[PDB]
Amino acid sequence: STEIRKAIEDAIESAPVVLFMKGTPEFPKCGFSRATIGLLGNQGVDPAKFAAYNVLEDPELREGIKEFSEWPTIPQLYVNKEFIGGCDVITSMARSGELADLLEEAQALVP
Repeated sequence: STEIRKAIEDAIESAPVVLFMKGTPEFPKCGFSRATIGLLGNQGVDPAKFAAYNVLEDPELREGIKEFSEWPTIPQLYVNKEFIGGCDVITSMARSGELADLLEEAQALVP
């Protein structure tokens, strides 16, 4: 819908690093959403350059981001408006070091 597409665009432009997740950073849903929040914390992502949105109680946004990203699972990471991936990709990139490089180059890490 017009509203959902606008919502998604607004969400992804709201910060250099954006996470669609189950729960919130304060109350993250156990499982892959909480793990991914912790992973981003360990990476040193600057909270001032980060935004997260809870799809867990927002069925329209949940379905919307899955269609938009062409990816069916949550959480999903966007950096500078680009889809980076769901959890497997995020975690793999963290392990290999591509995530750190990406976040550094996006100037999204704490000083």
